[PDB]
This record gives sequence, structure tokens and C-alpha cells, in this order.
Amino acid sequence: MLEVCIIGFGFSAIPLVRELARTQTEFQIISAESGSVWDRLSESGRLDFSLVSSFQTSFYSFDLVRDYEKDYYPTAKQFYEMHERWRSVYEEKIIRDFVTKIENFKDYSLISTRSGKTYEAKHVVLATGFDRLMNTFLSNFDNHVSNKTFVFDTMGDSANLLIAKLIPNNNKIILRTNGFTALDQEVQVLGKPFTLDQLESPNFRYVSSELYDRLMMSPVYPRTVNPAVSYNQFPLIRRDFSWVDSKSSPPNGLIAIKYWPIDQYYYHFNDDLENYISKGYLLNDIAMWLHTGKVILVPSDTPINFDKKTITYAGIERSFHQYVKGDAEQPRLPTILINGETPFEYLYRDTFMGVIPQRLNNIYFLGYTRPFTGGLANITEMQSLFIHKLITQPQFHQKIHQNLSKRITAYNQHYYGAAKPRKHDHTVPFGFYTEDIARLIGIHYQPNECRSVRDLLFYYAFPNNAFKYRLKGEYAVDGVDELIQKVNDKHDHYAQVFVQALSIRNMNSDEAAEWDHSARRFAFNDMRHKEGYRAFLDTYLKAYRQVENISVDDTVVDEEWNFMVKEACQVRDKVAPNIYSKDEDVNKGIRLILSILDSDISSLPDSEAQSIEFIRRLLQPKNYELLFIR
Ligand SMILES: Cc1cc2nc3c(=O)[nH]c(=O)nc-3n(C[C@H](O)[C@H](O)[C@H](O)COP(=O)(O)OP(=O)(O)OC[C@H]3O[C@@H](n4cnc5c(N)ncnc54)[C@H](O)[C@@H]3O)c2cc1C
Ligand SMILES: N[C@@H](Cc1c[nH]c2ccccc12)C(=O)O
Ligand SMILES: N[C@@H](Cc1c[nH]c2ccccc12)C(=O)O
Repeated sequence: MLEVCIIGFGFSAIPLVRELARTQTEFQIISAESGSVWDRLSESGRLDFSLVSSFQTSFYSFDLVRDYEKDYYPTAKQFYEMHERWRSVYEEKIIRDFVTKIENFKDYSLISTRSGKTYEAKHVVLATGFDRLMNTFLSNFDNHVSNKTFVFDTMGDSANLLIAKLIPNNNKIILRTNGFTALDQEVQVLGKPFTLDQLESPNFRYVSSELYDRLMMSPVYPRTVNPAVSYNQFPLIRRDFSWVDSKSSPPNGLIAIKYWPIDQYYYHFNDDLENYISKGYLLNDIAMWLHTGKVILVPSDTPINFDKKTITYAGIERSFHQYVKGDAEQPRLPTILINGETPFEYLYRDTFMGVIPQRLNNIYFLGYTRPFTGGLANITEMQSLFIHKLITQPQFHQKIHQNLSKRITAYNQHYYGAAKPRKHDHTVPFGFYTEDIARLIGIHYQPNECRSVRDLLFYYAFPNNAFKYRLKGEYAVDGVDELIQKVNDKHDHYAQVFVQALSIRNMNSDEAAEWDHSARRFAFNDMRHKEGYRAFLDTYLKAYRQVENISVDDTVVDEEWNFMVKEACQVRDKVAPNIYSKDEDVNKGIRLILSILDSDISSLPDSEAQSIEFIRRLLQPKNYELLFIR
């Protein structure tokens, strides 16, 4: 009887296959001849874009230990080349066929295929990814479209990439949406670049709910009155968050687009622009699009005629070339039959950690948990360890399964509360999920085992990337010691992030929101850093057109668009003329922290002074309990 069948092999399955090979666990992979969207994109020469996620969060530990030198955003080409390199390693273990049906029995499954070949396996892992409406726009994308009006009903990373590609052809862009959360993918800390995933310090949730809520939520929830922030200048960007019924923030189910702010884009790419564009570094600054009117927001119920293909806004009846109905992702699951008869019904919340379904025996889901920020790699690497342990260690399998239903209820209570299921329930803060799995497996760190201030920075401020949990113990990867060292040396041991928590520990939510926006450049959607880059934008558009052999007349003036922008930007044309604690507090804080790096915590003196009380309390956080684990 085959011990393990893995169904689907692209990106998610890679770390699990690595661990099964290491422990010489008998396994077979079944994966479609057709491959993935990355194959559609490769074949048709449209791997001409870049990830919305950092190298550190997007490649697996066992690659980073070799290949990490600096933080950067990988290209689509680099991500695909890495899939292909791992496929080549394991191709002999891959049967090229398509699973049509799985019949699940008490201790095995029967797997049916398009060819007709059937397989029996004790343990079955699904790593088949998602179907996505929007993939055709990307894979079949036509750039000879010019001066046309596009209407999007949803903002997501796919819409943002499409928009990035349309705008340089003077395509006009209308978003008819119920608001969206956009976040600069790279930010300044005292004029050094940090990818946003570097600044989440998620284990601060263990100090308290309320404290972590203040570290994180002012850029998302409409909390500051600062007229510089995109959600004040363009309030149609705001959302109905009335659904949120959890003290865990950011909540499970929050999705965000990560985008290049034009100032950071300029800093990286100004000096070899055309070459950086051809590599896939595309300017996708939605905030700059709103600023410049290249995109407009209209209310969610701005009526439109689908027969005449018209949107009417103010007094112009705008004909549109295309309505984009907005991305929805659904797992590519074959039919699964409970005791080989009753269709399994898939729902994220009814699975433990997005991995273990109820009423199935020895079936696991790998790659169906989506990270709020950072790459999928963080999520699938930890899921792969979790699955590997469940398959290979009956003691662990029994420990998790014995109370599976209670664990799932306690997880759902903690992260969703009373909210009804939503299509984005599968979206999680990466540094809660990785930590959650680490504590289930037992490869977590204990806060009480911190000895020095250096140790508290590593526990609380060092990002919860999967490789954090592969330094020592059961899943240790060779070279993680040197990788952690490089990362720490290049980011001042995450002292800046740590002193953010020190600065706001005494503030209420309104005070922390004001302080967040008191910077010369606050982290996200700072509309003061847009006007200065108008000339660079024109250089960018001409560089984009040069790389993609486009010609269009800006001497040709779409006078109708110019008119609808005015109407859309009315709140902005009032709010912006009304336009630095954080910078100074962080500057002072870092100096203090970097000065006591190697000081013993437990022995730090009594009697700032209460910032020492606080630092000593970090050995005994009071919100450490997670009832789906204990
Ligand atoms: C446009 C785009 C951009 C993305 N950008 C990023 C990014 O910036 N950062 C990031 O971290 N992630 C990104 N992702 C998400 C994620 O990394 C990809 O979706 C990735 O391909 C997921 O890998 P996977 O292995 O889960 O699924 P896939 O890569 O889709 O591989 C699954 C494989 O299973 C096969 N298969 C499916 N069903 C069956 C079956 N029944 N039988 C046999 N074989 C089957 C498929 O043919 C496929 O080859 C992006 C996704 C898309 C679409
Ligand atoms: N804590 C950092 C970074 C940050 C806040 N909210 C976020 C949401 C997602 C990612 C990063 C962040 C800050 O206050 O600026
Ligand atoms: N185009 C993809 C992007 C994506 C999916 N999952 C991700 C995880 C991390 C980063 C990007 C993604 C989508 O939004 O459907």
C-alpha cells in the first residue's frame, strides 16, 4: 500500500516532498501534464511582471540559505525558474495525469484519473491550487488596446497588475467598488527601505490584543484625521468592516493589495529604468493613479448600461470597452467521496489550520491558506512541516485528531468569533499562522527563555518567516544561523519595530493613529509623496512605451476624462490644502535599544523608566494562550 500520494505539484508541494524524501517516506506525485498559470504565462511570453511579496517571504528556507544577500522583490521569471528547478529535481516521482475523483475509506483513499489508472494511498495531500476568473486577462492580455475606458468592480493584486499595464496606453480606469485596502510594499524607516512584512512584529499580540491592534490597524481602519492619508483624500477607498467579530487584529479575512509607492520605485529603478521595466518591475502605484486621475473611484452603485456598455458619471455618458467582474478564487479540488459515497463539501473554517478536513481520514490540504502580506512560501513551508509530522509520526497524528472538532471550534472562536463564513476566510496574517503551526509542531520559541535584550528583539521583532523556525530542533535547515545573522545585521536587529511598540504602549487607538501619521513619510498611502514625482511618472510612461513598442498621442487629449476626474477628486481638492513625533521617538528609541543589546533582561533595574518595567514584562506575556493548541 503506497504510504503517500501528493496530488498537484507546482510551488506549494515542494517543501513537503523535501521532508518526505529526507525521512525516506514512500511517496508518489500525480500532477497534470498541462501545468499551471505560470506555464500559460511562460509559453506566451507574459512573465514580464514582479511579485507583490519580498524574497525573504516568497522563497523557501532551503533556497534563502544559499541565495539571500539582500531584501528585494523577485520577478515572475525568477519565481517560475525556481518552480521549474524544483520540478526538475522531483520529475521522476511525478506521474503526469489528472485526478478526477478520490474515494476516502477508514485508513486509505482510492484515486481515479483521466487516463483510467487508479491508485491506493494511505495518506493523500491535495496541492492543486485555485481557479481564478482573472487569469485569462493576464494570460491573454492585449496591449494594443488604447484610449479605452475600463470598469473594475473589485480591487485585488490581479486588477492592480492589469491597471499597471493599461495606464501607459492612456486607457482610463474606473473602480466601481465597495472600497479596498492598499499598502505600500516598501516603506522608509529613518530613510532605509523596509518591505512591509519586516515591520509586523506579530508576537506582540501576546503582550495584548489592544497593543497589537494599535501597532497595526491605523493604516487600514479610518482612524487618523491627517489630510495626507489616501482614505481621507479619497473616502470611497474605505470599506464596511462591520463584519469583523474578533479581538485578533488584523483579522483573518482581511485582504490587501501591496504596491510600489512611486518614491520607493524611483529610489530602486531611476538609474536603469527601461532595463528594470523589461525585467518586470512595473509601476503600480494606485495612490499615484488616484492623485493624477489616471484611475477614478465612483460609488459602488453608480448605474451603468451593460447593453449599451455605458457608465454615466457627473454629466458625461462614458462608453466602456470592458467591465472586469473582479477576481474570485476557489480551490481546484477533485470530487472527494466520504466512505466512497457522500460528496465532501469544502469550507475553509471547517478545516483545521486550512489543512485538516473533518469526516475524511488521512487527507491534507496544502496551499489553500492565503497570507495577508508576504509570499505564499511562509504559509506552505509551515503547512508542509505540519503535514509531514502528521503523516510520519502517529503520536502527533493522534494528538491533533483526538480533539480535532474542538480545536477547529476554538480556532474559529478566536479568529472569526460570530461572523458568518466569507469567501476570504482563508486569508491570515502570515506571522500569526506561521507561529500557530510552530506551536502545534513544537518548533516555537518560548518568550521566558529570552536572556538578553538581543533575545527579546529576535523573539518579538524578528519576522515570523518559516525559516525563523528552522534554526534548530526537528526541522532545522543547514545555513539558517548565517541567514538569520545576515538578516539581523542588515535590519539593526529589528530594533526600529521593537521601539514602535515601546512608543505606543501608553497610547489609546486614536493617539497611536495620530502618532503613526506624525512622520515626514508615514508608512502607507502618504499622498504628500506623489506631486514631486509627476515628471518622473512621464519619464516612466515613455520608458514603458519604449520597452513595449507602444505609440500614443498625449498631444491627443481625451477631454471627456479630464472632466470626470474633477468630479471624482472633489473631497481631495478640499482636504489636501489643509496639509514629526514618530521620526524623533523612533530615532531616540533605536539609539537606546542598540546601546543595551547584550544587557541581561531579568536583572534590568526598577525605575524612560516604565519602558523597563514593560521590557521585563515581555518574559511573561499575559495573552499567550491559544486554546486550539493547549
Ligand atoms: C498572477 C499571479 C501572481 C501571483 N503572485 C504571487 C506573488 O507575488 N507572491 C506569492 O507569494 N504568490 C503569488 N501568487 C500565488 C501563488 O504563489 C501561486 O498561485 C502558486 O502558483 C501557487 O502554487 P500551488 O502549487 O498551490 O498551485 P499551482 O502553482 O497552480 O500548481 C498546482 C498544480 O496542480 C495541478 N493540478 C490541479 N488539479 C489537479 C488534478 N486534479 N490532478 C492533477 N494535477 C492537478 C495543476 O495543473 C498545477 O500544475 C500569484 C498567483 C498568480 C496567479
Ligand atoms: N507596524 C508598522 C507596519 C505595519 C502597520 N500595519 C501594517 C499592516 C500590514 C503590514 C505592515 C504593517 C507600522 O505601524 O507602520
Ligand atoms: N494574482 C493573485 C496574487 C496572489 C494570490 N495569492 C497570493 C499570496 C501572496 C502574494 C500574492 C498572491 C491573486 O490575487 O489571486
